[PDB]
This record gives sequence, C-alpha cells and structure tokens, in this order.
Amino acid sequence: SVKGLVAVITGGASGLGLSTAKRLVGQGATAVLLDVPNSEGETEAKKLGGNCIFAPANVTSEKEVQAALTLAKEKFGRIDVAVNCAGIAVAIKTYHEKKNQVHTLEDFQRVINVNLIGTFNVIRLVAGVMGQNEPDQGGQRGVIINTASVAAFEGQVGQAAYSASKGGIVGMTLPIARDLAPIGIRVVTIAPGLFATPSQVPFPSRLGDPAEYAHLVQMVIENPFLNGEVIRLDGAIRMQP
Amino acid sequence: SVKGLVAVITGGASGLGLSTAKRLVGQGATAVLLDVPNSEGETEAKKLGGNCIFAPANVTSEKEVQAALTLAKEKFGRIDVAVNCAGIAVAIKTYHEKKNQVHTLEDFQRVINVNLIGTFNVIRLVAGVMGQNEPDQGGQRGVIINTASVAAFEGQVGQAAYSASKGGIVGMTLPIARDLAPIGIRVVTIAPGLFATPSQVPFPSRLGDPAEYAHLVQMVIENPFLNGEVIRLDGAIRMQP
Amino acid sequence: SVKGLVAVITGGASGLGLSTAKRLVGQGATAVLLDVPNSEGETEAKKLGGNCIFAPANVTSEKEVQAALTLAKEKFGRIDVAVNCAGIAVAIKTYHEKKNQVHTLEDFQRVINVNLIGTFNVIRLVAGVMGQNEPDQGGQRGVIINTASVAAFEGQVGQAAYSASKGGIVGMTLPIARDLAPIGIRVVTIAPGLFATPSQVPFPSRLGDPAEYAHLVQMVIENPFLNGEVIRLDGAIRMQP
Amino acid sequence: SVKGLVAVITGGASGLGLSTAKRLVGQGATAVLLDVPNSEGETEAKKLGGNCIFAPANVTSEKEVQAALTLAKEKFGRIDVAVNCAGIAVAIKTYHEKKNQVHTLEDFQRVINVNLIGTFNVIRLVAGVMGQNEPDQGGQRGVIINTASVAAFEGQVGQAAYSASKGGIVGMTLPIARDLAPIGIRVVTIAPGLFATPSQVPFPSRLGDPAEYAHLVQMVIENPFLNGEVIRLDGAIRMQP
Ligand SMILES: NC(=O)c1ccc[n+]([C@@H]2O[C@H](COP(=O)([O-])OP(=O)(O)OC[C@H]3O[C@@H](n4cnc5c(N)ncnc54)[C@H](O)[C@@H]3O)[C@@H](O)[C@H]2O)c1
Ligand SMILES: NC(=O)c1ccc[n+]([C@@H]2O[C@H](COP(=O)([O-])OP(=O)(O)OC[C@H]3O[C@@H](n4cnc5c(N)ncnc54)[C@H](O)[C@@H]3O)[C@@H](O)[C@H]2O)c1
Ligand SMILES: NC(=O)c1ccc[n+]([C@@H]2O[C@H](COP(=O)([O-])OP(=O)(O)OC[C@H]3O[C@@H](n4cnc5c(N)ncnc54)[C@H](O)[C@@H]3O)[C@@H](O)[C@H]2O)c1
Ligand SMILES: NC(=O)c1ccc[n+]([C@@H]2O[C@H](COP(=O)([O-])OP(=O)(O)OC[C@H]3O[C@@H](n4cnc5c(N)ncnc54)[C@H](O)[C@@H]3O)[C@@H](O)[C@H]2O)c1
Repeated sequence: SVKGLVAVITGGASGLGLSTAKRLVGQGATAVLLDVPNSEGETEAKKLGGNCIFAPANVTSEKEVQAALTLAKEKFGRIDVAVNCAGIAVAIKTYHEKKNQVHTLEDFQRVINVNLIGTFNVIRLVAGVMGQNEPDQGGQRGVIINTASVAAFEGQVGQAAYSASKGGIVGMTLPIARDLAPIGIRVVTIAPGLFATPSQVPFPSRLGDPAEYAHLVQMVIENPFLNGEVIRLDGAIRMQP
Repeated sequence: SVKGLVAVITGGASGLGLSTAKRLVGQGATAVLLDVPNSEGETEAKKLGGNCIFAPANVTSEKEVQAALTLAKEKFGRIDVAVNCAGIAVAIKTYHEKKNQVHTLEDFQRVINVNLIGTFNVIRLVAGVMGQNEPDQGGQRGVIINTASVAAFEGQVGQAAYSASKGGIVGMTLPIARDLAPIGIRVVTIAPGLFATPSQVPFPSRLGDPAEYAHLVQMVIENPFLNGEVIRLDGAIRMQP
Repeated sequence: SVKGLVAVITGGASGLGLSTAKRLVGQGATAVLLDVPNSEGETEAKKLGGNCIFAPANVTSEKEVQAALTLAKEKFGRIDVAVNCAGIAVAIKTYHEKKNQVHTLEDFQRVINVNLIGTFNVIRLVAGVMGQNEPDQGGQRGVIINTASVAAFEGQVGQAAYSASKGGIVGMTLPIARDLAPIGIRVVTIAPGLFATPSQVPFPSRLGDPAEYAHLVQMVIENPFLNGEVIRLDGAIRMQP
Repeated sequence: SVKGLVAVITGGASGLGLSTAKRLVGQGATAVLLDVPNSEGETEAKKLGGNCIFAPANVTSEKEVQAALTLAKEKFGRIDVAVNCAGIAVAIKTYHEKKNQVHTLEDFQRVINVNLIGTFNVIRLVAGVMGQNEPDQGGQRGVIINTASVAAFEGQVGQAAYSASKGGIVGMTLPIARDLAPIGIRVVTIAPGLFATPSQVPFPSRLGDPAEYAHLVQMVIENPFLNGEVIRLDGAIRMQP
C-alpha cells in the first residue's frame, strides 16, 4: 500500500513521471509534480484533483528545487518518496566523418547538467527532508527512485552524451544507498528500454507502456529489502549500434 | 492480480518457495508444491486448503517432473506460472592447504545437477505445457521465474560449486527468454542476498524475510514488460571473501 | 617474459589452444597439449619441436587428467601455467515450434559436463601441483586462465546449454581466485566474441584471429596484478538474438 | 611493439600517467605529457630526454587542449595513441545527520567537470587528428585508452561524486567505440583498484604498482581485437562501504 504517502516526482508533467503520478494518486497517495514553468504541469495537476499539486522548478537550480520541497512539506506535512524522471536527450556523433563535424563541448555539458547533476541536486536536498521523519517500525524514513536507461549498458551510435549521463546515475546508486543507510533511506534505479512517450523487442514486441513503468515504481516503494540495485525494464531487448 | 492463475513452485515445502505459495494462494491463485517425498510438502499443502496440492518429485528426474506437471494440469486445467526455488549448498574450498585436500569432483557434480540441470529440466518441460494455453490480450501464454543468488557475482571462499551453479542460471536467462519469445513466455531471474530460512547488510540491517521474496515474485508475474533480466534482492549488501 | 615457464593447455590440438601453444613455445616456454586421442595432438606437438609434447586425456575424467599432469611434472619438473580451451557447442532451442521438439535433458547435460565440470576438474587438480612450487619474489606460485564466451552475457536463440556452461565459468572465477589467494595462484577468465577456428563486428570488421587470443593470454601471464576478472575480446560486438 | 608511435598522456606529470610515459619512451615511442602549469611536467619531460616533451593545459579548456594537440602534431608529425589519466577525488557524504551537512552542488560539479567532461573533451578533439592518419594494413588509425575506477561498480561511503564521474566514463565507452568504428579508432577503458600514487586485496596483498598499469596500457595498444570494453586491474578486491 502507498495510501497516504507523499511523493515528489520530477518531470511529472509528461510521459513516465505523469503516468507515475496518475497511478500513485489513484491508489490514495499525494503527489507533487516538479517540472519547468512552460510545461503542462498546472493543468495535469488540476485534472488529477486536490491530492496533486504543481510546483514549477528547474532541477539544475538549487534555489528552485529547495522552494518546491518547502512547498510540498508545508502543504502535506512531510515527504516520503522522491522519483527522478526529469531528463533530455540528443543524437550527435563524437566525430562525423562525412560532414567533418566534431561534437561540441557545450552540447555534452548540457545533457550532463540536466540528467546527472540535476538528479543529484534533487537527491541531496530531499535526503535532509526525509531525515526529519520518524522511523517506521522497520527503521525506514524514505525511498528514492532514479531513472537511468539501457543506454548506460549498450549506448548506440550518436548517444555518447546521453549514455555518459545515465552511466553516471548507475555508478552513484550504490555509494548513495551506503551513505543513507544510517538514516533508513533506500536508493534504487530503474533502466527503461524503449517506451511510448513524447521490431527490435523480443516480447512483448512493442514499445513499453508508461503505465508499466509506474507499476514497477509502486513495487519498489512497497518492498522493504530492495536497495542499491538497478533494474532493466525493456522486454528483453539488447541495443544494436 | 494473480487471481485464478495456476502456479507450480519447486522447493515449495520450505523457505522461499513455501512463503511464495502462501502469498499467491492468499491472493486467489492455485498452487502445486513440487518437492521431494521425504519433505513436509503434504502437510503444508493441507494447511493451505483446497487450492494447494502436493506433487512429490525430484527435479533431476525427467519422469518424476513430467508426472508432477501432468497432475497439475489434470487437477487445475492448465499451468500459467512456474517458480524454481529447489536448491542445495556446500561450503568446500577448491584446495585446502591446511589438510592438503582437493575439492572432490563428486561434490561439485551434485550441486550443479540439482541447482542448474534440475532448473533447466523444469523449464524445458513446463514450456511445452504453457504453449498449449490460448494467448491473452497481450499475446502472453506464461511466466517462468528462477532463483539464482548474489554468489553468482561475489562468490565467497568455499562457494565455488554453488557460484558455478547460480552463475549458470544467470547466463541462460537471456537465451531462454529469446527462445520462448515467439510463443509469449517471459523468463526472469531473482538473486537473493542473505535470508532467514532453513550485521553486514547496509539497510535494513537484518536477514531478509521470505515474505519479501514472495512480494517480488508477485510483482514479476504482474508486470508485462519485465523479461530476460536478473534482479538483486539483498538490502544493498556486497559479499566479502 | 614467459621464457622457461611450463604450461598445460587443454584443447591444445586445435584453434585457440593450438595458437596459444605456438606463441608461448615461440617465446621460449614449454607446452603440454592436453586433448583427446582422436585429435591431431601428436603431429602438432612434433611440428612445434622438443619443447612441446602431447598428452591424451578427456577433461571429464579424473584419472586421465591426473596422468597428464604427472607426465608434465615428470618431463619438465614443474607446472607454472594452465590454460583451459577444451570445449564443445550445440545449437538447440529450449522448445522448438515447427518440429514440436523439446530440448533433451541429455544434450544439456553433455555440454555442461565437458565445458563447466571439465574446466573445474583441471583447475582442482592443477592447483595442488602448482602449490608445490616455491614462491617467486612477489609470492606467486602459478596462474590459471579459463575460456568463457560473450554468450555468458548475450546468449542467442539456440544457445541455452552453451550459455549456461559459460556463465558457470564466469560465476566461479572470483570464489576460486579468493580460495587460491593464500598460496599465490591467480585465476583470470577470457570471453571471446567470434573467432576464425574449426559483418556484425564494429571494428575491426571481421572474425578474430586466434593469434590475438594468444597475445592476450601472454599479457595475463605477465601482469602480476590482474586477478579474479573476466575480459571480453570481441571487436566491440554485442550479440543479437 | 610500440616503437615509433606518438602518444599524448593527460595527467602525465605524476602517478599512473607518468609511469605510462616512462614505459612507452623506454620501448621507443614518443610521449607528450599534458598536465597543469603548477605540476612537475617540465622537469619529468627533461629527465626522459628528447622523445618526451611537456605541454601545459587544463583538460576542461578546449582552447588549451587544442593548442597542446597542435604542438604534438607539429613536433612529431602525427598522433597515434591518447591516454586519459588526468583526474581528482573528494570524500564527502551525500548527507551527514549529526552535523546536519548537505554535500554542496559545487563540489559535485567540480569532480564531474575534471574527470568526465575533461575526458570527453580530449577524446572529441584527438579523434579528428587521428582521422588524418593513413590506415595501417588492418584499417586502424588510432587507439584511445581511458581511466575509470572500481568505484564505478562498488562506490564506498563518501564517493558519490567520484563514482558518478567514473560510471559516466564506463557508460560512454561503447557508444564512442561504435561512433569511431568507421574510421578505425579503438576505445578501451581501464578500472584500477588501489594503487601507490600521490590488509585488503586478496592477492597480491598490497597496493598496485604504477608500472603494472603501464604494462596493461601497452598490451591494449598492441592487441588489435580489444575494443569497447572495460578491464579491472585490482588484485581481485571488491570494495566494502
Ligand atoms: N521514453 C523512453 O523510451 C525512455 C527510455 C529510457 C529512459 N527514459 C528516461 O525517462 C525519463 C522520463 O522521460 P520521458 O520519456 O517521460 O520524457 P518526457 O519528455 O515526456 O518527460 C520528461 C519531462 O522532464 C521535464 N524536464 C526536462 N528538463 C527539465 C529540467 N531541467 N527541470 C525540470 N523538468 C525538466 C520535461 O519538461 C518533461 O516534462 C527521462 O529521464 C528519460 O531520459 C525514457
Ligand atoms: N536463504 C538464503 O539466504 C538464500 C540466499 C540465496 C539464494 N537462495 C536460494 O533460494 C532457493 C530456496 O532456498 P531456501 O532458503 O528456501 O532453502 P530451503 O531448504 O528452506 O528450501 C529448499 C527446498 O528445495 C527442495 N529441494 C532440494 N533439492 C531438491 C530436489 N532435488 N528436488 C526437489 N526439491 C528439492 C528442499 O527439499 C527444500 O524443501 C535455493 O535455490 C537457494 O539456493 C537462498
Ligand atoms: N572460435 C570461437 O568463435 C570461440 C568463441 C568463443 C569462445 N570459444 C571457446 O574457445 C575454446 C576453444 O574453441 P575453438 O574455437 O578453438 O574450438 P576447436 O574445436 O578448434 O578446439 C577445441 C579443442 O578442444 C578439444 N576438446 C573437446 N572436447 C574435449 C574433451 N572432453 N577433452 C579434451 N579436449 C576436448 C577438441 O578436440 C579441440 O581440439 C572453447 O572453450 C570455445 O567454447 C570459441
Ligand atoms: N591511485 C589510485 O588508487 C587510482 C585508483 C583508481 C583510479 N585512479 C585514476 O587514475 C588516474 C591517475 O591518477 P593518479 O593516481 O596517478 O593521481 P595523481 O594525482 O598522482 O596524478 C593525476 C594528475 O592529473 C593532473 N590533473 C588534475 N586535474 C587536471 C586537469 N584539470 N587538467 C590536467 N591535468 C590535471 C594532476 O596535476 C596530476 O599530475 C585518475 O584518473 C584517477 O582517478 C587512480
């Protein structure tokens, strides 16, 4: 049961984060959608009812993230779960022979900044807020769930920046779970294959449905012994160049 | 929901398999406990009621496994789910200086035979039975779940035979999911850390509870996009020598 | 330098084991080719000269492997390096549609027996012989090198038996290095992609040359800090179903 | 043989990079040490003789890196090998409860900038220079070796920023090898355990010697089929929290 838990979901105005908010609110939880101001955040939070609110913030900004977390804790009293779905992608080769073009340093830095530095920024600030909760009967104070990708393991031609950012999330999953063990905060990462959001797959032979990602997030929230691990959700695909 | 599904659970008279049967029968499924004749399978199946029966069989025998699957079908009409939990262990070094003793070939063989060959024997025979089912709305005919171990990744001193056996389960998970993709049978492996069955864990700091392994099996049966993957269930532990 | 070292190479009459023997004998080492009686062992050993002999033995037999190691120690005085290249393969689906044929238990059993049980049998017996050597200046008494495959990570359709046998070699690499640490024996595993022995590779775009596997074996023998690890040698290929 | 090859080595004034330059120049290659102005680069380059020069540059600056690569090409004629060893480390928890301290965003950003963004900056600019070379007989134009760490797989308490930076190097290794396949440039990554540079390990039981990392670099340069892979060099250690 997720009934009564309070969750903050980055990238909550669209695709995987939105579908995660719809499932948890439908099971009795409260959700805060953290997304940029020009998104559809406000009207999705209105459609979802009085137990879902919108908080505008860019995940690379310390000040905007801090204000969104303060808002959640005042509206709902505490924070129990955080899910990181905010992210961007590009498709640019390291070096393109035919156009004789070199990947810019600025396009690499931008993808690292939103995807990897932005996910650590949310984790570092939300951990101190969860630390304020009273431990449940098993010593737990919170759960943090991150979104990597199968490109951390089989990155394709044109994915060097994206793959570097997602491999960085995979790499920090264990040390962050070991750091937060003493205060009872579990840290788990999901790595999606190809999903239908804004025939290579063995079975089922189709794009993933965002509601299948949401079901896996609920399982992770409910199981108390899952921690410091990365789980592939991809219909058994292995990516080719 | 697992309501109305039919599941065969090897090693179902004790520990992880028994706890899995309790959970699935309590959610409305039917369960067949496949375990050795001298186990307590019969009285555990009686305690769970009319939707749980016992089928005595050794997983290394072709004839006994076939007769157990024929019984399940005769009684319940079909097979939807199979869970492999039957397994044994030894603690013997490859070579022990102190007593000048080499590990015997016979003790390695026995562990491989029960753990790895017995798991493939159940997989090959149950696939033909699941292949008889009409596909659901998503093209699925069944789900097979195996039990490996964190020893497939950090085997300790004395675990060479056990690690070989569980490393073989990990290695065959993807080729078996690729083989059974055309008929809609998913194949997923769970790798448990230390569990309380017949100080080192980061969080929670205790042995796992068998009911936590059962909850993970139920969520693997429910999520349609999880396939060809291995999932660690271990409290974030990493084993030392 | 491998000059003067004594090596036993299983599967030495052909392909990767033969090419390994040619390189090491070329650099001043002595080699013993362990392979079945019906192979070309004897004439390859004669072509390579007086520092290369043939010892007929099936790796699944305790008695014949023991006799081959006794011959090597008798003839050359000691054993410093062991290389496991003996192996077989099959292409059989777990359950085959068009012919309605289930994978036999006997075909799975035979691949496991030669590839995984036969590699452990050589390891266990050669460790005691290496243990007889006086330690060098860095405390080392020997080095054991095994041959797995990229099929341990991306097994294809029809590779379930082979993948299981090679995943078991990967799984036991670390516990066996941990077991043999106290007497100074290093244990490393190589995982080849596709080699030219009896267009999908990124670069170089061709099958591997057996002489490239032999160069990597020499590098492993010479580097003192490489231990308990698996190395892919494959042109950056990742296998599709 | 590396005789005649021209290598650019970042972080070449100290530790792993310096030992690598010593070995390669000793075998007849030419080396360019790329390191910061405050280092001892100039006097190490002078001690090694006329086939070793110093080029002051910060890897985070594309103007300084471009000027260093231009100096190497004009002085020696071409660039055949690039080794990335430049790197820094910090030991700071994500959150510390007793002192109520949150990891700063700036300290995480700094480590990502030098270790991950600086390595991609060197890779993107050196690739175009290697592309100018005439392909050898096997179609190769160059080789790029990166330095990650065992902290990409077992990060400890306090290593969240360092682990994220090294996990990013691991994750981009395959997409960069796939990108550069068409022009014959191999891309491989080494992951060192604990080394004696400016108790525990199974065997040998000691810190690694920088000369052992240099020997592995040479073998990666000489083997033509090693590509898109990560190799652990750590005495079989597995890191605890
Ligand atoms: N759809 C797929 O196939 C897929 C596959 C693998 C991984 N992913 C990952 O899943 C996550 C969700 O992606 P999605 O498919 O739902 O995409 P999406 O575009 O539909 O949703 C991502 C949301 O993140 C928000 N966002 C972007 N930059 C932000 C910033 N700086 N601050 C705050 N919000 C920001 C966007 O505005 C958007 O609403 C991402 O991390 C993505 O990399 C998606
Ligand atoms: N408990 C742990 O810490 C742990 C950790 C990792 C992996 N595992 C694995 O979990 C699985 C279940 O283990 P467990 O802890 O419940 O042990 P358990 O002893 O309680 O149960 C295992 C059951 O398997 C049955 N079994 C054994 N050999 C059999 C055979 N040849 N044919 C049929 N049934 C047979 C036994 O009779 C027993 O009832 C095993 O595969 C074990 O290797 C357990
Ligand atoms: N060639 C490839 O593409 C490739 C790729 C990956 C892994 N491998 C592995 O490389 C190893 C060598 O294979 P190869 O390509 O050189 O094949 P090969 O057929 O040319 O040589 C293998 C040798 O092992 C011997 N052998 C077989 N069964 C034996 C037994 N019971 N006892 C003793 N010797 C026995 C054979 O007689 C043969 O001489 C095998 O383990 C194989 O699985 C090969
Ligand atoms: N020593 C170990 O135990 C160890 C273990 C794992 C990985 N590593 C990695 O090995 C590599 C070599 O480290 P080391 O142990 O030899 O350390 P070191 O400090 O001895 O040498 C690294 C060098 O990098 C240079 N450097 C730092 N920042 C730079 C920048 N912005 N631009 C250019 N040069 C810069 C420094 O001036 C120094 O000379 C690093 O990437 C490190 O993370 C080391």
